[PDB]
Amino acid sequence: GSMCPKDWKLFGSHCYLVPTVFSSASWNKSEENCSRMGAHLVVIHSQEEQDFITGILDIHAAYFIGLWDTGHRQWQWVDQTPYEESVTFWHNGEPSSDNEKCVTVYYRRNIGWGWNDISCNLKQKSVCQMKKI
Amino acid sequence: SMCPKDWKLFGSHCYLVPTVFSSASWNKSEENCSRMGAHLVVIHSQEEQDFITGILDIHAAYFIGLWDTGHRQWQWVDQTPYEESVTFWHNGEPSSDNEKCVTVYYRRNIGWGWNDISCNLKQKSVCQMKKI
Ligand SMILES: O=P([O-])([O-])O[C@@H]1[C@H](O[C@H]2O[C@H](CO)[C@@H](O)[C@H](O)[C@@H]2O)[C@H](O)[C@@H](O)[C@H](O)[C@H]1O[C@H]1O[C@H](CO)[C@@H](O)[C@H](O)[C@@H]1O
Ligand SMILES: O=P([O-])([O-])O[C@H]1[C@H](O)[C@@H](O)[C@H](O)[C@@H](O)[C@H]1O[C@H]1O[C@H](CO)[C@@H](O)[C@H](O)[C@@H]1O
Ligand SMILES: [Ca+2]
Ligand SMILES: [Ca+2]
Repeated sequence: GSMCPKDWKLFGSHCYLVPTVFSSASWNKSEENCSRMGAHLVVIHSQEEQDFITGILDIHAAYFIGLWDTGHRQWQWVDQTPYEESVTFWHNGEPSSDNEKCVTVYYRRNIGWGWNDISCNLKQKSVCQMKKI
Repeated sequence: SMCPKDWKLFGSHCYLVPTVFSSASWNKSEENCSRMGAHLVVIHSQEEQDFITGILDIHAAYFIGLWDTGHRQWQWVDQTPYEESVTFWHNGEPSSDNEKCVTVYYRRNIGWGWNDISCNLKQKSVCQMKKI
């Protein structure tokens, strides 16, 4: 049958969903909602994944991704796969603050999509991924 | 056939050195295997180590499905248990806390063994899947 659950979007080996009804939540609560679906906050390893994920988002909203600071700019993916500084999509001037331990993706007008470090406790939208069948 | 076209049978698994896909990072290599319904090789025996290395070029290094999730906390990409007593590290390996991804390569007059290297370095790779 289908490689993805109903209403999930296929790209590469993964299935993606923006949980629309789940209202804005903290990074921990967003990861927990992904987890309830057998998924994780998105783990963005490539330009192709950054482009696909941002293609299914609303340019007017900011979305938590599965990247967090375990120390002092020691970025870790929620699935613990390697973080590669050379393949990142930080907005200009980001990351900005050792007090901002979670990461969102949002659209800057006349620039495009990029990552921003933010307070883990701020409520944001999110995007989930899982392996396909 | 137990295995897809161009894949090689050993035990309950099919193995492939990807060709259309040139040298790549550990993450890109793992995604390339996953797109084929496969994963980077997970090595649970001497026989698997020998079969996998048997189908490689002694002049190249190949990513395997082993990486450090923290501080010498080695994990297989299929979540099967890491057993330090059934490993094939080269002498002096794993060498460095900043080398988080594992390659298998040939040392002249020694043979094949594992080396921790930087995850960002481009290497060849080997994929594994269950047979049909
Ligand atoms: O504009 P707000 O109030 O949302 O946030 C303030 C600005 O930072 C934001 O924008 C920059 C990009 O210009 C990002 O790097 C940053 O992550 C924020 O999204 C100001 O530029 C910044 O100097 C200021 O500190 C920041 O305040 C917010 O963040 C603080 C730390 O999380 C909170 O204590 C504060 O209440 C507020 O939420
Ligand atoms: O430039 P290289 O020789 O290919 O790699 C070196 C590496 O950058 C440096 O940090 C090491 O001190 C040096 O020995 C080289 O390391 C390679 O070889 C050792 C084994 O001899 C491996 O353990 C390393 O993972 C590198 O492959
Ligand atoms: Ca910031
Ligand atoms: Ca090494």
